[PDB]
Amino acid sequence: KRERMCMKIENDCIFEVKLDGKVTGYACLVGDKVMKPAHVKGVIDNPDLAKLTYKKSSKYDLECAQIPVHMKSDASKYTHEKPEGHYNWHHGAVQYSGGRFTIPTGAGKPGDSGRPIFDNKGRVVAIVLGGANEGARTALSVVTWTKDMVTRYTPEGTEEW
Amino acid sequence: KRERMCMKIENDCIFEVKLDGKVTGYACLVGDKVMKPAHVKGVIDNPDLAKLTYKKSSKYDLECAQIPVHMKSDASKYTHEKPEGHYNWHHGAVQYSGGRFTIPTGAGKPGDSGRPIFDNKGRVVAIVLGGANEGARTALSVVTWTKDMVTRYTPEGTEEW
Repeated sequence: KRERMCMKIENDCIFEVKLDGKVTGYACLVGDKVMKPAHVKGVIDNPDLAKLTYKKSSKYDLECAQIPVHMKSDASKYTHEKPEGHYNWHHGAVQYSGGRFTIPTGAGKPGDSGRPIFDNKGRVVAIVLGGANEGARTALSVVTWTKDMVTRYTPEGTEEW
Repeated sequence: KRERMCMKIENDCIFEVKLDGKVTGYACLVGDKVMKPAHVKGVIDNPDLAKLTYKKSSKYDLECAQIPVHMKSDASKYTHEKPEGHYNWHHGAVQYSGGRFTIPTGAGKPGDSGRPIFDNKGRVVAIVLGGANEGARTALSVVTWTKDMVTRYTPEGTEEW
């Protein structure tokens, strides 16, 4: 269940985007709210949440919604405490050292931005914004908080997916 | 399996300095930057790395340069930790106690400065600059940091190699 339980719990959470022959936006409902990278535009699949308005922050490019109760149980427990250990996601494990993320080059691809990541215990940690082809291990660009204050952590030269 | 994995670790990291029949300075890819003993003249072996400009220090006699965006795949973890024990270097183990890097007599020679002294666990600790023999032992002179504020230590009679 190191990743099978992850596959089961990630189901029904990530919502796809299909507007004109392209699938880019991946939105995850977590902590009574939801977010998506606003620098890339997407369309909400289900009409129930689509008609509801969303927040828009220019310098954080994330949205928000007031999700009702009939899908209230479609989120994680969102802990906030980060040792230096493997975390794993949909494509390969996660390497965390020196307060930073690194995934070897070619494991992912542009357009995969929006996939949330979460620990071995099943607790959500961050959502990837993009990365740049650095050597043999592409860095990441995610959001991390200490009980509050979501922050952007983008190394030098990162390129958005 | 005591030092071979380390020997693999610092492969492709140390560069060369040689202009006409002399090989002294050894640049180490530590902390997303390069440096070499300022007490000797340093000509960069790889033309790619020599395009950037470097900084100069008076007593710390070390340089710096923001690394390009495709050589972080060969970076150590360089975590600050100073216990007493054996850490090993390019030629044999190293004995450290009482804030003094010390080597058995005879294990040094001129033109070997710039060797990254690294811990037994695989993290680089410091860079070799110079030293001299004192009785049955030879002292060293390196740069260490307590998570910040790199410092310097120098015994009397020291000779830079």
